[PDB]
Amino acid sequence: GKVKVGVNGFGRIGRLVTRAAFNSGKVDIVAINDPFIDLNYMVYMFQYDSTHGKFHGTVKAENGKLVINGNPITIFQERDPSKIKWGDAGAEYVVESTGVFTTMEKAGAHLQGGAKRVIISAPSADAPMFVMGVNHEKYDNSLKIISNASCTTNCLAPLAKVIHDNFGIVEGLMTTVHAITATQKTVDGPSGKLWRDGRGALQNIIPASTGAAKAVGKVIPELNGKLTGMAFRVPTANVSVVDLTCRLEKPAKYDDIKKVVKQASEGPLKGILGYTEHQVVSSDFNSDTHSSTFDAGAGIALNDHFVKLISWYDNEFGYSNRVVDLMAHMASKE
Amino acid sequence: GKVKVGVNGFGRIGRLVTRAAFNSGKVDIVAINDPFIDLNYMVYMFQYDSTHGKFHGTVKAENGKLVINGNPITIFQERDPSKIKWGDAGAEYVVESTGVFTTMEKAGAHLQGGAKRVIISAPSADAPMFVMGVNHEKYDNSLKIISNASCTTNCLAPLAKVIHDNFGIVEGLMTTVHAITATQKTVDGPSGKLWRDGRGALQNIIPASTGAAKAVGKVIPELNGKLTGMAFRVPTANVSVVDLTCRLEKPAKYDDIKKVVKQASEGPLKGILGYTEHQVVSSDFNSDTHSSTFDAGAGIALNDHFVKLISWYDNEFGYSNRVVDLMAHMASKE
Amino acid sequence: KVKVGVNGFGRIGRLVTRAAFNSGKVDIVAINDPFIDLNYMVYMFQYDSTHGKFHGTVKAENGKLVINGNPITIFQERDPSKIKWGDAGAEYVVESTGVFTTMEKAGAHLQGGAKRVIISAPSADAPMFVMGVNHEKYDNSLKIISNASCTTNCLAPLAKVIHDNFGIVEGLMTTVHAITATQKTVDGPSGKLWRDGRGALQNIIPASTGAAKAVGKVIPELNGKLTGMAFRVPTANVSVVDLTCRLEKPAKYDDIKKVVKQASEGPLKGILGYTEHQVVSSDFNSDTHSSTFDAGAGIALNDHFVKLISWYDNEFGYSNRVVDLMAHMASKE
Amino acid sequence: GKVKVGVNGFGRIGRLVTRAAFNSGKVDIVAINDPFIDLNYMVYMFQYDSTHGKFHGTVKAENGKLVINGNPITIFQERDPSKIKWGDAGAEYVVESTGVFTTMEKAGAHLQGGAKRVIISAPSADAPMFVMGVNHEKYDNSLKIISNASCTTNCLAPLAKVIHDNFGIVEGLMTTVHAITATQKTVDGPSGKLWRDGRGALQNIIPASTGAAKAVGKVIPELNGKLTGMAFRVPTANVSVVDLTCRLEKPAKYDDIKKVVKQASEGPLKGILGYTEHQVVSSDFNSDTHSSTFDAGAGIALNDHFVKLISWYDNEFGYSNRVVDLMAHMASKE
Repeated sequence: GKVKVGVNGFGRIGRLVTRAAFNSGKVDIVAINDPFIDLNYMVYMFQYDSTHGKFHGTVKAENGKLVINGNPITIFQERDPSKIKWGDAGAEYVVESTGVFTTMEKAGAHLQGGAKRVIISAPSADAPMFVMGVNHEKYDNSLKIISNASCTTNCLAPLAKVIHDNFGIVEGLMTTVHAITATQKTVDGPSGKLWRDGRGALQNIIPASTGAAKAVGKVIPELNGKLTGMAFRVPTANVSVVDLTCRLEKPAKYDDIKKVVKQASEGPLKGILGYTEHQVVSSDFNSDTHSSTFDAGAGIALNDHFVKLISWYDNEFGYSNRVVDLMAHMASKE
Repeated sequence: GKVKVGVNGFGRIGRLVTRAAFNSGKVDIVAINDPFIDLNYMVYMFQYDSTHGKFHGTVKAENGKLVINGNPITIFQERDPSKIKWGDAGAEYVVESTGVFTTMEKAGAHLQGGAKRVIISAPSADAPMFVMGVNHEKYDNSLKIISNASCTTNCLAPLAKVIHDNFGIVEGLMTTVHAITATQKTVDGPSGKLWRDGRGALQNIIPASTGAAKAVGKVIPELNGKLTGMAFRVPTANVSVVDLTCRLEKPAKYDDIKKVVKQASEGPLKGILGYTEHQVVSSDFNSDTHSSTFDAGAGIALNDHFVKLISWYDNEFGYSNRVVDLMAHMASKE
Repeated sequence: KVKVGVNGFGRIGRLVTRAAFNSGKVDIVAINDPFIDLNYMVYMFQYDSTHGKFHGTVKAENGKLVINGNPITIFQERDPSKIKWGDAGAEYVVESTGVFTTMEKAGAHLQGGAKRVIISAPSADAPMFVMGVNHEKYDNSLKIISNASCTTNCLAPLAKVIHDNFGIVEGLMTTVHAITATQKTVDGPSGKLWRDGRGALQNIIPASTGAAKAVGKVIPELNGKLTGMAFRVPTANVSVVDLTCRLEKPAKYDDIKKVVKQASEGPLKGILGYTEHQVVSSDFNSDTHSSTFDAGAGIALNDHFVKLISWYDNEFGYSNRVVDLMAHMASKE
Repeated sequence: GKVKVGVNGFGRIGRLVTRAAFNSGKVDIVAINDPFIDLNYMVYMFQYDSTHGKFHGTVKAENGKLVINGNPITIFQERDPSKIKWGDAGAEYVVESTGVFTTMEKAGAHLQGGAKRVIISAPSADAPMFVMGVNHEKYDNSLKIISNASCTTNCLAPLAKVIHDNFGIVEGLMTTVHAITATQKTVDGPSGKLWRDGRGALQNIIPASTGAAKAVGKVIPELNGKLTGMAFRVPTANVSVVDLTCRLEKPAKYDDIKKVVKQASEGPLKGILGYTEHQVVSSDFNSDTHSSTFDAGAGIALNDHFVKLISWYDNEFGYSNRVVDLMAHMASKE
């Protein structure tokens, strides 16, 4: 009944998509490929997690397989994705989570080994991009290689959809205050392509470029060219926040914005877009599976046409659960 | 001789204004009041600083006085500011740095003990407010009680002045990503008036309200009612950044904004407004005495009339040096 | 079963309340805190940066704090002798403010109708207990007792097993401790303990602690044989003890592992844990053990001189031991 | 200040040895090899430092050379250390700072390119190991490949020397509470050989093995087999502390220990072993060039034969200055 899934890469996204699949029970993980992490080490990395705690259940290495809650998973150690025998392991969909095979040409290598569909758990320069709750109904059975966009695009797009649908976004500029990530360094070190990103992550607020706001214009075509932004990386291990400053076409009193976001969080976007009026801080969203949670108290309006809206996101758990939800949606359309 | 100064409070601002006074030599500190920090403890707190390093000169306790670089300072321990005998110590100007006597009525208590003028090192609901380089020439000898605004207003106002003078700010919304402060808590604790501020400072990104952007409209009267904003407190010990999203009246290409800001930093705002095109991060501004440093590479434009401008500020050292600069300017007008 | 009142809604008071609402060992019926009003108590109990959102419901209703539908009377008294514990029905009181730790000061709660007081901190003169080590020495004549500190509850179960099997001739302890509420975010005033005022995020801070000396009161045979100190480091929770000790009988490191594992699997089950996994501090977040021996982290110089490592969630282990001590006291009435 | 030096690796040790060489003027850096960091990036990494601040001087790229304070430095980009043309660049001594060529066989590759002597800025399994102030007089001109031990061994050995010389160490066990390092990860990531070291550095206290205490037994042969220990990595960017628990041969009152350590710090170990009775914390040692600073107030004695001694070390700046001091000592004996 559940679609069988293969995961390429056991980095942060790969492990948390695997954890979301077992926690939610929406899909069945049957294979994992990682050429640099051996089976005994995969048991340790999956079982203990500094951010989300110990896995609830059992994890062990048995007969060359990773056995999670009694379910044996085939382990591959291939550097070339076209050589992974996904079909022999029974993996129908493959989550491409390494971050280095994000074009349709590179991600398509998984079809050579027998996968039926590939979900890139990152932005893609050319694959169709989806955000659950915003454009997932535009998915169709002819699309064999798709992208789930980024964690930041999944936070901004549901909020931008509600605001644009009700008031019309003339233009917007976004800032994301983002938790540290695996690409950063503990102390000042080499990052040849992005010099600021090499600076010590524990000591600094680091400005960074991000295509997340521009990507919202691809998922919501009416907002193409109307949004852009940037990021600041700060020394917190997890949970990030979006700050969208936008100009509205129709007048919107701040209480009217709260009303429409609250009603959207209770209907078609339930579990995707959250809403709170509580005095929350980032740790209150630790392991929260929403893509975006509107913080009513934190935002501020200058006038009825110019406002700053705040939305929280667990950049690890929200996104990993959306990858699983996208695959469950795809399976329902077969 | 140089103006003789009394400092009320030996907290973070009081100690760093004392440090800036002795390092710049622009004024002479002759008295310090603090009811909770005794003399031997003041020596220790002034000598060692986790953020700015050990004091460059000498500091010791001798015959009941705090002696800095051979200069003896009378120490008072009064809870009620109207009882501090400033005149008996020779203090002419008093820096009111406790944060709890910020109205002209409360700060005016220092005139009862013999002070001639009082400088509130914080925003005031009613005192005239100044930002060096923006409106300090509006100071006159009839003003006995004034405010130096906040560190954040001193960062935003010089940048907003240059942008408004050249292109005209129709409206703007600001976010400041701010380093932790003394009012925050190490672990979740009580903060009855501001619940989010009680949450653990090391673990969280904390939204906070700030009147800094609205205060720029008092310092630059043409911007009254055209700016507002909010803050996020993040776990860094020092150095903060302003993110101003504004709508411009005249078209401004991003290279034209860079040209205008660079010219201001090299001329009338030299030492107040800095400019950089380097790949900087927050630690690069540790102990930097500018009020604001425009980060050309970090900002982003959506179009010629809607842009996001970034400016760094050492929230401790920039502001403490501006308090001394303001007092030196006031003394020159006597 | 026993009805309890909590004095103070700081970190220990809230987490003792949270632990009490994880089982039915005790029932919280009253809370006193003159500085935190009812609506703020709802917020502070509901959201916790370290241990996550409370799993149940929490709301203010008719002037009472209602947790999982169970109402609690709220008092706002600065003087402990004035709290009306008896009128609320509180038989035992957890004295968690940290400022009424002598038997004279903690005894003020008996004036309001409480039968027994449990000081959730070390006391200069009250009998001190550590569950699993000397709780069987508790007697119905003791109306005011102390549950020692989180650090003493980590060291004492391990020191008991080591001393029982090999004999501790002498020991020196270091605890690498997570930040606490008494610390400061940036360099600020701490008149009595100057190093503790220095910015907690920026520094490793040495600190004095009577925890190792207190083990000698809990285990009388170790009186005068242990002392130590602490380093506060910038982590929000979870701490570790490092006990360097000289043993009377020779003990190979595998023999130490065997006796600690045996104690964890039987008589000290749920109090002293044992692991051979490649653990780090976050692996003990919200772990309710008092002490978890880290077999891989320790090191022996020889059969008589070793360094033993044990982890403790300084918030959750201790708060659960306060509740366990009260359940034990109730079984003895 | 006359031996010409080549530096292999421009990681944190390589950059800080280069900074110490120009700050002290004791040696002349003439060449640097790093195959992954190009010239323009070396300028940036050397100029800005999150921990120690901006370089005091000038640094530019000119005609393919890195020019520091007007001194041109030849830049090599060789992966194979036997192919670096040290002799052609005039480099007489080579600092091997990559951490991957620490045996005499591997470090000996620099002799193929014309270097006369090699100093491994890390522990070596077989090279002679030195600690300035403890055994540097045992260096002789027949030793072409030597090691300067580790930052932790340089902290413990000067203190252990004074304690052993005066009271005799029967046995000792050390714990070092260590700042984070470049080998750690920002979030839980792969560290196949040392699993605990892959866990998120910002979130955890991490136990780690270290041969530093055992290495003191090689630098002070009388202590061979009498010391061992372990480490805890904690989330601070720099500055570490040693905690030595030792049993003494002769009785020693804690005041006698303070007296002999203070005397050593004022005489033969001046600049190597420091001494303080102040209420210090780790940030008070930021950029401190001592190898070890005894903290009199932090330690504790159980009795006259069993004590815990505490000593601070700036793990970056102390050690980098000792590498330069060792090379200036070797140059003086040529």
